[PDB]
Amino acid sequence: HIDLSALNPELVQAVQHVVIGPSSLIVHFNEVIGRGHFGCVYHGTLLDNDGKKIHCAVKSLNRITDIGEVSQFLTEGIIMKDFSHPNVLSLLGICLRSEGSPLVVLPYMKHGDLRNFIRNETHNPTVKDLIGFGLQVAKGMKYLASKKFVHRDLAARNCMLDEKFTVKVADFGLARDMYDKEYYSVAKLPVKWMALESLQTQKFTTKSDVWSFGVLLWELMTRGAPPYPDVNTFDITVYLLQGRRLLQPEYCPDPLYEVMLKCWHPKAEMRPSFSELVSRISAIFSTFIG
Ligand SMILES: CS(=O)(=O)Cc1cccc(Nc2nccc(Oc3ccc(NC(=O)C4(C(=O)Nc5ccc(F)cc5)CC4)cc3F)n2)c1
Repeated sequence: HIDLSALNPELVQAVQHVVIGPSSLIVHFNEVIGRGHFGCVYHGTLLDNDGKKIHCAVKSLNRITDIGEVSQFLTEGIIMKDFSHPNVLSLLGICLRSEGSPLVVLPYMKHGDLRNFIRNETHNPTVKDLIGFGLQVAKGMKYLASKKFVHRDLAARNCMLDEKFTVKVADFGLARDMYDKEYYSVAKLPVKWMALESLQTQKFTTKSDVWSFGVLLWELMTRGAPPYPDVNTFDITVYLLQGRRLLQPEYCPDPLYEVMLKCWHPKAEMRPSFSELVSRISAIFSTFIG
């Protein structure tokens, strides 16, 4: 029971271009992927016009009483419609119902988020595999940067992994508190992934995404260790300003660590572009047999 008339008409227009009729979507309410303060995600089945069943994730708000929340929720989904790249999560559509929250419907990602995948001891990715995941993230980010899209929360916890081990850059947005909320510090900011200038100004750019990408590479090379295990409540800005960076992981190749240090250049202007990152990491990846 949202009132579409109260929303920005341009937003409603965009939503209608990706509408899923409620009868085409079955939400498995008993099968919850996650729950947070603002939202929740369920398994779902989407029927296409030919009757083919598609396994999907279905994201919902917990409340629909605040127009800002409803508008932001729909806007987050609509933003994704503008993305078409193998390493960027795509939108299946948005289901508007006569009762309750609109539903944002995403393709199902078998292996969940990249951080949970690499931390899972039942999986055994090689150093080459892990570098490959990093390369895929860089390609997704190269695409997004070309669209002048600034991510603001790039981290392994926000990237998804499908059944073919394709990494999809994503962002849980309003449902980000479902998992790993403790990495957010009071604005809720992912301080251990943020560039020095962003810690100081709370402004983000593609060059600050590059810093976060460096941290993501470190996550990959440590199979999902928390960054800066030396610091919990100690101010990360002060820590960095003492002249410190994350240490080189034991199995991180020297040139990949050099890439990380470049991503953390004190001058944003001097950090490599995602184009440069894709080129450099492709070369490093290519040196591994397995
Ligand atoms: C992640 S986990 O390991 O902790 C839990 C788990 C375990 C096993 C399987 C899964 N499968 C799964 N498949 C598809 C989606 C999904 O959850 C979502 C993953 C991402 C989102 N994304 C979004 O809501 C948005 C988004 O991703 N935007 C966005 C922003 C920038 C981009 F570059 C791309 C997309 C619109 C805000 C929404 C979701 F419901 N979850 C999930």
